[PDB]
This record gives sequence, structure tokens and C-alpha cells, in this order.
Amino acid sequence: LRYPPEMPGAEVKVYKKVDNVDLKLYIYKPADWKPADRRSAIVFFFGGGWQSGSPAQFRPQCEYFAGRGMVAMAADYRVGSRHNVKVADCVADAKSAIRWVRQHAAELGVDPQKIVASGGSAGGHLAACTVMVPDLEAPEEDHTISSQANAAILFNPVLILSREGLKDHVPRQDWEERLRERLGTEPKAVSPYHHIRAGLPPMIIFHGTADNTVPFETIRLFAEAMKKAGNRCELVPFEGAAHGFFNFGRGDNLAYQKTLELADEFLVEIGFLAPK
Repeated sequence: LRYPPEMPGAEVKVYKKVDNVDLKLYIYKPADWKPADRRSAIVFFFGGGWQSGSPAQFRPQCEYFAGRGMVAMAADYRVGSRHNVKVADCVADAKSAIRWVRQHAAELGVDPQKIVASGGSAGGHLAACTVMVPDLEAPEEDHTISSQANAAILFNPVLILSREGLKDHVPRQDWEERLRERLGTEPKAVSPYHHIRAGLPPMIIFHGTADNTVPFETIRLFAEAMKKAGNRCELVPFEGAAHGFFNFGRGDNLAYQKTLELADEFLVEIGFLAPK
């Protein structure tokens, strides 16, 4: 991956201006798209530890879901190696992207109730924040336009960022390098696990059982508590797989293809996509 990304064929829209930075969305429209359509939309947030990464990461998945009739887009957002930001600022940007899509739904040919948030690792954390973590919104935006996505598709997300009240040991990962200094809030306020509650949008999660960066057990524990609150939260283990297994180009694109087929199935299940 490179940054800045190259996104051939995508329509570029600035979704947020903050600190003289123009944050872009890269939009892939389906065949036969028209503004009066009411399609489902999916917004991908790249991974990179809230420090690096590129919107090109989910370019293959954008093209797949646009081919299936969705308005698919990859959002840029601020990251620590490029901008003086902390995790909470990344959350603000992710929420700004969902709110912008909803706000512009009529010009995008999108149903404002069928907006899917998706991402990998830190970007999966951001997607989860847009469905369940309160607040952390851009202070000057219209908060009467909801920034909450209507579903989520998460690729080995980070979902626990605090260890308080939390169950048993959680090992020391070098990416928690006292990143508490680069969270920008008290850790619970950016930790999806600590905002589990009834009435949340449905999601599906793909995670490798041999993930040594984000322990699978944190995700299993998250999914169990979400189910207990009545939420549809499907965790699909990829047996023996490592962090990042799902990316285009990893393996023989087998996990890549499988996650797309399962994500597709999930979107047909919840009514956001017609069968093939």
C-alpha cells in the first residue's frame, strides 16, 4: 500500500475540512446508478494502528460491493504519523464520514437507513465506534443528523481499549505502547466493549484465532456480551489465521474471497442487498 492512495475510477468528495486538511471519500458507484436510487452504502476505514495506513487497502472490496449494487466508499481519516491526532480524533473523523453520507444520501442515491460501516483492525475499531460508542463527534457538525451506521462489517477489529471491570488477564501488546497517551480520552470512552447495550445495529466480525496483535478472546468476549444484550453480532473465527489474514493478496486470496462471500451473505440477510 501507498499513501497518498491511487483510486482509479472513484469519485472524490471532501467529506470533512479540519485543521486545513481536506479529508476525502473515494466513491465507487454501481452500474445504472442514479441520484434518485435508494441503495445501501458501505464506508470502509483502513487499518494502521491509528498511526498509518491507506484508503487503498479496501479498494478491492469497494469494487466488489459496487459491482453488487452498493455505493461503496473508502474514507481517508487523520492518523498520528501524519497529523497531530489521537484515537478520539480518528473516531470524530469516522463519525463525520457516516454523517456526511447520510446528509448527502439524496445526492448519493443512498437509503439513509442502509449505511454500513466497515474496516480492519484500527479501522474496524472506528467502524464499531460509529455504531456504538457515544459522542466524540466533530463539535461544529449537525448532531441532529445521526452519525450512527445501520450495520457493521468488521475485519479483526480492536474492540477493547480499557481493562477496567474486565475479565481476566489481557496480555501486553507492543501497540499499546502507553498509547493511552495517544487515546485522547479516558480509555473506556473509545472502547466499544464498554458501550455494549441493547438495541444496537447488526454486525458481523471476521477474526483469526491465531491473531497475536488483537487476541481473539477479546472479540469472543465482546460478541458474547452483545448477544446477551439481544444484538445480532456474528463472530466468524478463521481457524489458525493471523492478523490481517483477510486482506487482498494474503494467502491465495482464499480468506479474502471467503470474507466477501460471508459479508455479502450478511448484507442479504439483513435486507441491504439482493441475492446474486
